[PDB]
Amino acid sequence: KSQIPRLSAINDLHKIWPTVEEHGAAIIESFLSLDIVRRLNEEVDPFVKIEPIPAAKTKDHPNHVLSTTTRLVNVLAPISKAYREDVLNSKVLHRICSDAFHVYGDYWVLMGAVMELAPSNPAQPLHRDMRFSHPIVEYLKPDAPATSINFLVALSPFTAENGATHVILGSHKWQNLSNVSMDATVRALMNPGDALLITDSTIHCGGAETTGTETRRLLTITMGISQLTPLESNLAVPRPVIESLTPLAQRLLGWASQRSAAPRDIGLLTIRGNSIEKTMNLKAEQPL
Amino acid sequence: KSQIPRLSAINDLHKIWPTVEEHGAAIIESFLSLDIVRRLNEEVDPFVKIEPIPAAKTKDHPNHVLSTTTRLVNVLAPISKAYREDVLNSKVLHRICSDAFHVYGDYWVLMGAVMELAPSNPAQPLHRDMRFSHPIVEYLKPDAPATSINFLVALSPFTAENGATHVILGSHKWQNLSNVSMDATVRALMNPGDALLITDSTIHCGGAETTGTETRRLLTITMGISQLTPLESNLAVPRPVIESLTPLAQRLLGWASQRSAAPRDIGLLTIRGNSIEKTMNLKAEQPL
Ligand SMILES: CN1C(=O)c2ccccc2NC(=O)[C@@H]1Cc1ccccc1
Ligand SMILES: CN1C(=O)c2ccccc2NC(=O)[C@@H]1Cc1ccccc1
Ligand SMILES: O=C(O)CCC(=O)C(=O)O
Ligand SMILES: O=C(O)CCC(=O)C(=O)O
Ligand code: NI
Ligand code: NI
Repeated sequence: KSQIPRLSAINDLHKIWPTVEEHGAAIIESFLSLDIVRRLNEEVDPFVKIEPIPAAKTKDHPNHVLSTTTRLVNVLAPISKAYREDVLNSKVLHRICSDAFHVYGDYWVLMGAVMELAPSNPAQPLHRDMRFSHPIVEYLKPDAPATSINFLVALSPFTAENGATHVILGSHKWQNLSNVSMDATVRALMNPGDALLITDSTIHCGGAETTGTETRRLLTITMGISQLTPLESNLAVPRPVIESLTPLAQRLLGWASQRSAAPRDIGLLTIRGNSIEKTMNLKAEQPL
Repeated sequence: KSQIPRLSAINDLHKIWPTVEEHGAAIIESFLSLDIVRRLNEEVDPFVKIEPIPAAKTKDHPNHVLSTTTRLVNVLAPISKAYREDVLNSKVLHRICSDAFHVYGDYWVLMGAVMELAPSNPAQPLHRDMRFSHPIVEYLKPDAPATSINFLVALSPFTAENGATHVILGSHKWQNLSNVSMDATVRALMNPGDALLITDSTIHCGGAETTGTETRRLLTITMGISQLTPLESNLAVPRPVIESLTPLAQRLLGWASQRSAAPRDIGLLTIRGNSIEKTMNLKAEQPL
């Protein structure tokens, strides 16, 4: 059966979104450089090691869906310099997102998370994202343009044996989900820095870790229209960190007003006709 | 033709949402007491007088849709004690909203605004709300439960001659909008404190001010599911003001995490499995 289309981030930039819209998935080879992956991993390392189980009883908002052998750490801007600078300002990410969301308007990060799966982590059930946070998305018309997309960036090797992601190609256009079976999937085999890009309608799942030794890690970046509420908050991020970012990165983290694509757009998160950034006199690119 | 159903806030509380869902509109008599209206008006008075035209060239996010004889002031929590305490904690408002949005989950304020229309303000064109800020809503299925509702609270008398709101009853279920005509409307005649409640699909418009002397004022409260981004931001509201509010009011203004109605909800605006309010140790009901 047909494999997931593979595209260069360097040469095939304009082909990436059209490919995903047609097939429901694409692999962006070298989405992040090996340098950025190294720094990213180094910076988040301790935070994933201290992370408790998804549904730990200490948590206000426990995640009862993810397996107990999953560690997910979000709100990465205060943790990681590589994330807040390099990936939040990724030229490739921003071309794809503007390609994807131009019908709606501004987009932002719904969640940037590092996921690490312990050895022998079981396969996830096949699913579409967004159904445990945004019930609204299920009420969208079948042909409505995708309101969110997910970059699953490999931070270690994705192999068949260590639980590389499964996708069902074309499943983003499925209405009837009775064809849903692991029999219909193909794998996202990836080197560190490659990204699997899917939509909120692409049926997919984490793979079974079968070696019993390897630890698979990924950076999942759910980008979505600014009209939908993020899964994570950057409200508690220190102001010196926010003010070190570019204006674009600030907007992505909810530290700016937003705009819809409506011809006479009246805006989102505004303050009596003025933006957040003006009202709070928020500075940008102030180094730490 | 059939007039807008009128309901008591005291006796008919459970009938209000069912009435709106059937007819697209209802008048809630004495939604706010005359005392609350007085305090509200007194507190916002100067802020509406200093408010420039909707599309003033000083503005970052000008509103090019509203007439030049309209003054709209939003982000009312820092301006008005009556708003932040009395209306944000309105028992009637919260019963109606939980009735309306239970399929989706938590709801919050998309915009709380005082609108004041100058004498001889023209009638607005018939419209549905949300189309200049949330293009996503037009892509919802026809029978999807309303994702936002609008309380248009009279802060002065609404009469036929001074531009009382027009609605088309049943128009919230319309797909074909060729029957749209001022011929099909009825008026929301209201005393101060009464509220016209409509959905995001109800076709309506501000009326023509024909006396040339009267100034009509209203408080419009767009309540919507927490999965949709507010039109206004409370990010710049002083922390002592936020900490004076109830936990419920804090959530309504985006100063708390939110929950969807999904059985294993994973939450909105969370921080590594914990809420905003915990992470920032946000206090509540600390008087000023
Ligand atoms: C539940 N869930 C997450 O927690 C998650 C994690 C990372 C990025 C996106 C994301 N969004 C989701 O909707 C998923 C869906 C899911 C996960 C496992 C098993 C079944 C369904
Ligand atoms: C544009 N517009 C607002 O500005 C507005 C004002 C108050 C509360 C809600 C609200 N939302 C809206 O979508 C309206 C829609 C509109 C207004 C006038 C003429 C045509 C359409
Ligand atoms: O583990 C993976 O590769 C996919 C994870 C995923 O799809 C999810 O958690 O939503
Ligand atoms: O003026 C009114 O009564 C209605 C105003 C309105 O519908 C709007 O501005 O969206
Ligand atoms: Ni997933
Ligand atoms: Ni309106």
